[PDB]
Amino acid sequence: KHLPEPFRIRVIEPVKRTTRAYREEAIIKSGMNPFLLDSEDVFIDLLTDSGTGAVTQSMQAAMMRGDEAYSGSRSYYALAESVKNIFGYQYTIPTHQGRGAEQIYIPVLIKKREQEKGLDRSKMVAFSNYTVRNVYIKEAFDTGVRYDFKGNFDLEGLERGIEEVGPNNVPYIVATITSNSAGGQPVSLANLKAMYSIAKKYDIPVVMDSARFAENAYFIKQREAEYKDWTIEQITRETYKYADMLAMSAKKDAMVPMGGLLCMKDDSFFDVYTECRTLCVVQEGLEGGAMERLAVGLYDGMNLDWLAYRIAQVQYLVDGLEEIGVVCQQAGGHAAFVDAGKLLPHIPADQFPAQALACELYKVAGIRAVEIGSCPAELLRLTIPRATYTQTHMDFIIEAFKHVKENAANIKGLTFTYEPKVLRHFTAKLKEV
Amino acid sequence: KHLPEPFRIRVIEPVKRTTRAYREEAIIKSGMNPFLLDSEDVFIDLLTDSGTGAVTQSMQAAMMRGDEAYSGSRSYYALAESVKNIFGYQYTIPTHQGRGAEQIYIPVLIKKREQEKGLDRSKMVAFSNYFFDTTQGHSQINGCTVRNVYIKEAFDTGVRYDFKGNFDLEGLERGIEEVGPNNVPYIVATITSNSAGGQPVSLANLKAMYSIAKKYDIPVVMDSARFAENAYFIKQREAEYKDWTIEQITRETYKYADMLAMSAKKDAMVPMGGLLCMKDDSFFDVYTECRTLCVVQEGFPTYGGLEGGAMERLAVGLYDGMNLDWLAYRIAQVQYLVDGLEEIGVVCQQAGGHAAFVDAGKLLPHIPADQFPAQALACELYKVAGIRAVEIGSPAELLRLTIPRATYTQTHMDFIIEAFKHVKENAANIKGLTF
Amino acid sequence: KHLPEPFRIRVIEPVKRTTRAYREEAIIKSGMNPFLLDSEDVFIDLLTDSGTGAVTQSMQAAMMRGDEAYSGSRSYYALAESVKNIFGYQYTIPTHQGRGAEQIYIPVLIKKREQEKGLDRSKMVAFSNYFFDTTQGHSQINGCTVRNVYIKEAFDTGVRYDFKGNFDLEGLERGIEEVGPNNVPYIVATITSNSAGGQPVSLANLKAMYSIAKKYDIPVVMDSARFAENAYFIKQREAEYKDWTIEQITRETYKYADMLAMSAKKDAMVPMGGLLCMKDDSFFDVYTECRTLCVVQEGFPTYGGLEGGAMERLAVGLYDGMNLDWLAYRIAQVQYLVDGLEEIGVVCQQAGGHAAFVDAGKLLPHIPADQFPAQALACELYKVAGIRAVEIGSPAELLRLTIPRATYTQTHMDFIIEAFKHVKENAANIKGLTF
Amino acid sequence: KHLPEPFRIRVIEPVKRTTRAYREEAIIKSGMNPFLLDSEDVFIDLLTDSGTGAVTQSMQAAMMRGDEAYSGSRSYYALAESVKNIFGYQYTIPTHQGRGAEQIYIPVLIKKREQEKGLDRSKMVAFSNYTVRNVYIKEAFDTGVRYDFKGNFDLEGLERGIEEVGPNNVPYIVATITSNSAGGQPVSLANLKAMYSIAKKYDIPVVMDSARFAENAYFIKQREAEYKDWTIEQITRETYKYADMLAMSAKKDAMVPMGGLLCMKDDSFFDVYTECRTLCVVQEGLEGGAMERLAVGLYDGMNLDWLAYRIAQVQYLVDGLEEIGVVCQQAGGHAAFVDAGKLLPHIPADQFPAQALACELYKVAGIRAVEIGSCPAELLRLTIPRATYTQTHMDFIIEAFKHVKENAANIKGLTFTYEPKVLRHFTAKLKEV
Repeated sequence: KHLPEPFRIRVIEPVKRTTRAYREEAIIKSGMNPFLLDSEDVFIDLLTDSGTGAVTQSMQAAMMRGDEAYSGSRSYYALAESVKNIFGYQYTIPTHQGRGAEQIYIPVLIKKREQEKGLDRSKMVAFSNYTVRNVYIKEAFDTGVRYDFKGNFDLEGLERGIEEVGPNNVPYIVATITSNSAGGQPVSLANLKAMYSIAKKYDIPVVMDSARFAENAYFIKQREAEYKDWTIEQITRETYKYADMLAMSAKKDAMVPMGGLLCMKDDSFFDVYTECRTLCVVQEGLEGGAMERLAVGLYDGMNLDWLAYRIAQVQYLVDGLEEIGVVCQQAGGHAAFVDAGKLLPHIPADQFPAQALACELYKVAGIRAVEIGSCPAELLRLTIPRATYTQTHMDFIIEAFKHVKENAANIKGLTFTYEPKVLRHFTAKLKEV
Repeated sequence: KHLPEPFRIRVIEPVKRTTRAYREEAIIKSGMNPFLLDSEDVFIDLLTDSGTGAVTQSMQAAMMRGDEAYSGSRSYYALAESVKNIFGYQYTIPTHQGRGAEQIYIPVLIKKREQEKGLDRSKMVAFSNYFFDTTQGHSQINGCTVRNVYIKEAFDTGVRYDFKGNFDLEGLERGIEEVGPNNVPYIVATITSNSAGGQPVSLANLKAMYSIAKKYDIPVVMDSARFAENAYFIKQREAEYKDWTIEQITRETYKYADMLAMSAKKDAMVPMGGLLCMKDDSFFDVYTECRTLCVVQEGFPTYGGLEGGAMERLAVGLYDGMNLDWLAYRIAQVQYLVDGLEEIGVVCQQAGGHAAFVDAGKLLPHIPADQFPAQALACELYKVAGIRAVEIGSPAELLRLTIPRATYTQTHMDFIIEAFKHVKENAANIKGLTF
Repeated sequence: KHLPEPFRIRVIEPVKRTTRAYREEAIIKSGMNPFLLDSEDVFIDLLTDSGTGAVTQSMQAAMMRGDEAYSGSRSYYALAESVKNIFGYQYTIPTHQGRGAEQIYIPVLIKKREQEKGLDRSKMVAFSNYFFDTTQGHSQINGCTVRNVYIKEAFDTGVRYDFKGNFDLEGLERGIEEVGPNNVPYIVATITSNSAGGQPVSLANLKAMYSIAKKYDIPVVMDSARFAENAYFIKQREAEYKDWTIEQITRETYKYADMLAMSAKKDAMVPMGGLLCMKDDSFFDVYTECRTLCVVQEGFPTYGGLEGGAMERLAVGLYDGMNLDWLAYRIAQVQYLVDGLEEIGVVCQQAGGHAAFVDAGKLLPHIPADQFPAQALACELYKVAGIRAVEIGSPAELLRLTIPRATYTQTHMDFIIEAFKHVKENAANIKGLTF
Repeated sequence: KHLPEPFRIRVIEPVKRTTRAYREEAIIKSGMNPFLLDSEDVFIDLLTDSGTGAVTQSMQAAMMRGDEAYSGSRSYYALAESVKNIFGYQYTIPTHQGRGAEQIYIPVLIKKREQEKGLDRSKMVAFSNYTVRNVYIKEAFDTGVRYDFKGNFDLEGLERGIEEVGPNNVPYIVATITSNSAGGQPVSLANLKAMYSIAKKYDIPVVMDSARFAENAYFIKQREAEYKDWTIEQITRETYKYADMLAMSAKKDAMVPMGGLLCMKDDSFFDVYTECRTLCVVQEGLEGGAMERLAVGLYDGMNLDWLAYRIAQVQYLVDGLEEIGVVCQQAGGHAAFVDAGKLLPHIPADQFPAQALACELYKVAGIRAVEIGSCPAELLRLTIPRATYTQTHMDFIIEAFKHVKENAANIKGLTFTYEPKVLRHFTAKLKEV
């Protein structure tokens, strides 16, 4: 069941209404790739939830108070300072997105090692619950074994892959939270701890990748026995003792439209922080009010009632769709991968099911989701933008997904009428087979 | 069936949780009276729909372009500018809210007649298909009393009549000679009408009344707080206009008054502001005098006590507030709540545009009007759910669920029906009160 | 010497240029009266300092955290919350602006005495070291007249006396028996005083008067629109307090009244809002009745017609408005304008906190009060410079340059002195008027 | 003379006041590199004017209307659409700063040529009024020959350097506006035209680099005979016919705190635009309200009265300082390079004059500017943040610069107490000699 929203709506952005008549000129002119579709034509946009969700009034006021100093920025203090209280790292380097924080730490952490341990470039390899090589447990992808912390570190797997390497050629460990395998599964503190030690020994750096830190917190609280009674920050603080440094995209749990963070725990890492400052000068990051905001989203992203709500309703949508037996090739907190061949068995791989599915939803409700499938299987993917849509929204979606599945029969398929050299799915244009 | 929100949500105000215990401490504290309950103790505050719901991005950006000149503010123009298009009136005085309009225009209109028609101070009576607290309080409190001329068919929770709050044209007709037209200083027309639980008025009905008014020639002040919900009802219900747009209907609608006085806190969806406007030169005279008064009361008529940004905003509210889809959603929802409530068997007045009314005593009947059956329901509701409702009373004193725009979802809706359920099945262990 | 602005500028409202020609069309149009000049025709609008100057980032962010509950809004608390700290009063009614406070509190205070002291309706008189338009208009317009008890030394543009707008303690003393203390319903204390051209009042002077008031025991309402500029003057001038902070002085200051009524449009630097407050339980009685009235006039005392965001903002205005540096700059500047004006030889009243006054007739003397020498200066100023000034008059009717906070720079300052120069040397080819 | 501001101030950010007492703990703890100084301690920050100036109320409202679509973003339309009306290019690709737009076009334009003309990588070279090689006229750096359009293209110089190369190894021409040599000098339309033709022939791409497009407009209007009577957009439109594509940092003339732009004129370049979309997917860019804003700053940046004002007062500051004979090693619209050895003759190169100068200003007024000098000469540099400070501000500065020049005698010098491996000036800490 869907929980009632633990807030009041104060500011809304209008969406017009669409006769299926109209919704077709549209998808036609889109040339059947909904990406290439005007929003403002999309009724319910499901294309992604990365900073496309709502904000709190404090977040808004925050944006009014930017001090746009280009140094010693009192705003920057605030941002880095809420980082110290929330995560207790003292080394905040605002980036402007997630992708930011990586483009900076990869090349440094590599070099730190290539030097004081003498790593070998062409035979180097990084590890991760989710080149990296992903060391996740066996339950991981077993939709239909209820394991509570599904994206944990395979401690042993990792152990092995380290010397299988061995220590001098692993620059770091990323520990994504929540883990990003299988539409987003939690990682336990006990596991987090565990894994961290497996690094202390071979002395490797541990980079906590936390776009969904708040959610992961909640799962630990909902589920790890011995925490059931810690608050979200309490959890989160403790959590962060098991990494040296954190790299996040604020556009998720932090609740802001723009923003990235790359930060460091203590001066045992000031050494590194020093070199990212050096690197960051040539590239990447942010408006002063941006910082004031993110400084707040950080605390706002963690309110319990909210996360409970947020996760509630992602859940609710999925329960909603199994109830009408729509196949999901995985379901979690990040996304929802409906399976399209199953929902649409009589349309081949080179006729494209996902696009086709995508367009129908579109015609029928005006939902915009996304062929993520091409070759393993053909998936069409859902995500939900925080504090943006309702249960009625969810209902409309679900229901729309019925009508699809009933006309599953005379819904057609697609064959290229233009396709660019790389990344076909972003601007290709299709027709049926 | 709840309609899905015709909009994405953009900015929310998060709200604290609660302990049943605490809540009790709270209501006990409130004078046993949810009304004086504090904002952060309530979880769904249905106290009133007046300036409490959401605004549009455009609305809010608008609030950053205030021109704050004390006199002849660009913003004042922008607002008059839109009053002309939306309603077609040419004389636009901004007041800070409806009470403003009203403390200004009654006494103005009361002197118009005391002279050119020699009206009798102590024998005077003003008419309306209803009057708000403010309207009659400010008319009782000025010397002149009102009498309502609603239809027989009015609050009858049995028959479902499409325009449930029209003017009784005849009961009005009568009332006019019955008091000597020299002495009706003005007729107020409320749209939608407040005390029907929010019931429509017909264009046709409007026409007809306007005729009687041009007849003894009496000012007609459209009271306009929910002008948009009214217009919608027409579009869905009055035969001729099924095909027009909302402004379109609005516009027609607004031919039948020499002036409008209005609270922008409801339909126009500003947190603050009201309008006092006149239609054409046949009234510039009045405008002139109103303008005079306004200084003294709200301040200079370039602001009538609005800041620049507020004018800017209302100037866009007035638009946004008419958007079709939106009111279809807004109304739907009030509606979906009422249906939700019939099915658990709670007798409530017809779906108006904005609130929902509840037969107090029936849901709990073994309570007599000595101990009050309206209030304890409030208290209870809150006690149990963290809902705040209140009882402004209307035969039978009863319970009102006014409903802030764009603020709560189907789910909040469902959570309220719910509490009425929990409440039903404890009517047995449930008491009465004297505050 | 202009002090440099103690702040970076963050958000500006760009302003249209002008053709001398057009400007003339414009003033001719205005009724020959700059006042009704339109906002975008003016280039430096000195019409009044009331809600027209700048706000702080904090102020403005604040406006995004409104809680908009009709009753018991978190924001209402935040605001009362800061009234307590800043002034130490415990009874905080928000009105939408000073007129509000005043339409509420006069009549309230007028019944206090009509009963417990049996005051005589028709024989009643209220006292003050001055009264604004609104204050006396709302007291003339309520039955009770005022008399001002300013000092001999008051408007004398010759002597420079540090606290130029004190109470004549004795001229007051006298006036009280002279009218029978049963009949003074209240004394209003203005700080700074408006009609001195903005002149300070002394803490000492305040004390002394408060004594006389506790004596015949009469309510003292501090009228508080420029309470901060007042406090500063003291800090720079009253001997004992040279060392304290502004709140510090404020606080002391505010012991000597049983209540304050206030317009936040000036010193507290909100675009909109006013306060009506009482100090301690010795008055909760009053508060109680004021609260009653407010409904009828501004609306429910959790907002007194303010939106949530406005409460939030003023709640931070009240602070920001006392910042030292700021008022040092604010005042400096008014000052630097006056000096600028003496040196081209224009006789103007002492530097008050906020405006600048001008001997009308002197700068142009071969104009007699038949043709008006105040107005044509206005017109001219504007005609020539795109300045708008106005003449609210004060012996001799004269010209006022009130000056919006944080809005115009030294340069704008210089550009105004300038026009007075251009204007001087054309007094020869310059005329008089009858509108 | 300083012109009065053609606006009203509405929103101010507070700055506290500082006893020189206090201003010293400060610069000390800064370790004598003012960069490392808390703003909020700086009275008048002169560190830079890149998006650290003010905005219009329309700019502010604009930021309230972001539609934060992750595609077909109605906001994006607005931004790209004001770009079409202002510059008439149809290919807007918002970046998130100036530096953005380059990191994208360099590598593409190189490749466009390396292929359809067959450029040679190690012997390739780009040209510019200001590797590139700068082809500016002889007057350029002659402080004290009043030439009105000082940063123009040396047509002949360029001519030569092209074949001296020849055409196949010049990927493009950048044409910075205003040109960035010698603290910012204009470029004439006639010159712009001229130069463009010198590319049409060898068919080279012309990339208009326009962080200060509005100012440059004004100079042309103030100065090119035959335009004296065109408006700023009129000028600007015409201007842009002489490039194929434009790369700007909105943080200057566009008047926003965040933002970049990379855009293209017509489909003769759609070809290229296509590949930058490809490249841009892996990296770089912006909040929806950001776009709404910049869409407005674009028009706002151009109001005449304003630019006149803005340039006025930059001028005024300089006239102000020659009047007290402070030596500027160059003066223009971008910055102001005071000469420090001249102002401070009795302090050597390895004792550092600029830092020393920087600190004194600081102690005396609380001005923060910047040693740009190390070896040619030792400069300390000023810039002014738009619509932020006043004339009184300027006066305070100027005057402060007197007191400096009178105690020119017992003002000391500096010698390293820590210096990092690269970019010493950003975090080094100094002491006197």
